Amino acid sequence: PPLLRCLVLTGFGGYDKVKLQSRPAAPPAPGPGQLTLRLRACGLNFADLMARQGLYDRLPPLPVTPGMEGAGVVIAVGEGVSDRKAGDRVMVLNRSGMWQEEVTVPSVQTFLIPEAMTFEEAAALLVNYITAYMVLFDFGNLQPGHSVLVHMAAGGVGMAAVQLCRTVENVTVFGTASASKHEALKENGVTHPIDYHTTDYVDEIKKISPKGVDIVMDPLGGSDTAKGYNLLKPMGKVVTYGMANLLTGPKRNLMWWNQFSVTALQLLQANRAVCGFHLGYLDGEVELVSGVVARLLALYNQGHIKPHIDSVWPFEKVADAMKQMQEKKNVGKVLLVPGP
Amino acid sequence: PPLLRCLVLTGFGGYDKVKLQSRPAAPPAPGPGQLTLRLRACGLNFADLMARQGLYDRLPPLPVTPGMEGAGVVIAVGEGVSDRKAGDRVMVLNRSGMWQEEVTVPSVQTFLIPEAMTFEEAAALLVNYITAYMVLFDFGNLQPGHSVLVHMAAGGVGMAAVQLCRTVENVTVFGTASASKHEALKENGVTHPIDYHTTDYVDEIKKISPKGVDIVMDPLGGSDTAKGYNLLKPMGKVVTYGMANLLTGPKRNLMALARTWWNQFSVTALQLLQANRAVCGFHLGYLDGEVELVSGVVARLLALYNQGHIKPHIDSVWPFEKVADAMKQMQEKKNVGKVLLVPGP
Repeated sequence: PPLLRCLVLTGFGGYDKVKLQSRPAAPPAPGPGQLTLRLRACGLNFADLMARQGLYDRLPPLPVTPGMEGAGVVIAVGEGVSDRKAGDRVMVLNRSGMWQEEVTVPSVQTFLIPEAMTFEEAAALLVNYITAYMVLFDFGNLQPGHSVLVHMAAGGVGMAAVQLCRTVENVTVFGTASASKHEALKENGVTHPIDYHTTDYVDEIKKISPKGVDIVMDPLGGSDTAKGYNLLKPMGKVVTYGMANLLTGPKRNLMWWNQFSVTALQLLQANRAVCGFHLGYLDGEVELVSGVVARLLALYNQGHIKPHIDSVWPFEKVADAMKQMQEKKNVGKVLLVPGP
Repeated sequence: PPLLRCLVLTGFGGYDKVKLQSRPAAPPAPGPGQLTLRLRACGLNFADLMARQGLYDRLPPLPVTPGMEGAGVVIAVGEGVSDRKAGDRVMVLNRSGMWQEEVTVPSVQTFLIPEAMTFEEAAALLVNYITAYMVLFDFGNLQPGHSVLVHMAAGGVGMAAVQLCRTVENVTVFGTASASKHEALKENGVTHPIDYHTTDYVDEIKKISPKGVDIVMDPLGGSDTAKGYNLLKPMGKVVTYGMANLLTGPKRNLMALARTWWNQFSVTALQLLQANRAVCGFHLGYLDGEVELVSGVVARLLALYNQGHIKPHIDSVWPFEKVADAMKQMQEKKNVGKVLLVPGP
């Protein structure tokens, strides 16, 4: 059968909203500035779960193919495209459409993969490590001697942040994950693993550092964000980049009053900083993202970062992939493949 | 009868509340770790104008001698102090007490003045340049190719920030001040001068850079803070370090419970997350006690000075008896650079 497979989001809601639909195998004809490519692997992000629940404000109208990060092979390029050609391995960063067999994207949103890196590391590199880099360095301005709190240090962005913190001299890493992963945390580079499930991490951090930490990374959101503000040392920065507490909390069917708010004078008198980052709402900045991608690839070629994979799932098991992240059962990156 | 002169803030209100008093010149006896020194010059900041109207929460109870930075000669060394000796030219950064002829301060809060540097430039260096360095780099994370909005670019902190931006390559600096000072801006390193009194600086910036700027420095506060938030590029940071919008009407006491919520910019976590901006707050007055941080910053600043990369510009120096004429000089925003104080007539 000369058909292509695609994952489509017909409605907003639970895991069942992602359906497998067919398409008429057609000859690739990307327009000017475009690029048709077949996908080898796809990444699963928390922004994907936010979009599936309807909380991505820049999502195209339904029905639409989900997926924001992919990795595959260029099959064709349109007129005016000289930086890319057929057969090149590329990492794609988009707003939607990455969870299918074949996709046509703007060539500006693709980046060539260096050799010796598999597609699995490539699909596990873009979103997580770009977010960790831009949170730690662009906003957090990570320096030697600093102290960092990394929430969900076992997750993809968490492990990425731990590895990136190991690149800076004398960085105290506070990692939060289940006790079953604590050992692995110390393997990943975490200095003090803390289990937020049994005890309150604020006191566990205050007993080791009474004044707090320099940087706080908050993919949790809600109440924890407030906590992250009060754990800040002078010149400290709390950077929120996710809503894990919303999708991992007791209400996995959302219906939060714990939204943190601050005034300008409160920050002026506390000498603290609040930051918001989300790669989905950032595209359009050519140099801003290209420099980060280049520095990440250079760090990779020096053997200093290596995306770890937790599990790979076919399209037919996309649900089993998403729940794998929803119940926080993943150690690494959850991937999708368009395989039978 | 040799006596020492002091400036004492006796009440909250107009310029008349800061009065010049005197005391007997007792022999200097600094305690352990202390240092007694006679001040040649003292720096006037906007925090002092806030304190005179009661807006400086960390100010000691009245009556108190205000002033955060001074520059003079060490006259007595307390016990345990070995890095300092008599005759040393030092600039000192404290929370209060610097508007007088003699001070006994912790030696760890003083720094040796370079020989090629005058006392006036020394008393004009610490507060403004420390604020500019920590705003642009610690919070703003200034990088080459960035764009910075420097409000009150003719002020002390503003000129310090412009000089500090000129050390990073290809930094476009937007400065807002009245036209009468625009010339002084362009030589200092401002790329696009803007008159906030005759033009709307937001759209004036957007005409040159439609996506905004990378860093915003807000000494104005209030509604302007909100504007600084809406001029931020992706990954942009707005750093508030003053409340110049409130410091009009120098004769009233500005303490109010409504200072906490009225015209106060507020933001939520999701609002910052959906955008790609950050909101920062800084105030050196609410920051003392951490000597290692500030000492590293001061060492870097003195290196930059000796390399000819920064130059403290002086607007005017005033005797103590004209402290009022000093304060209005900064309160009416007629100064280009630093307004200083000198003890003697």
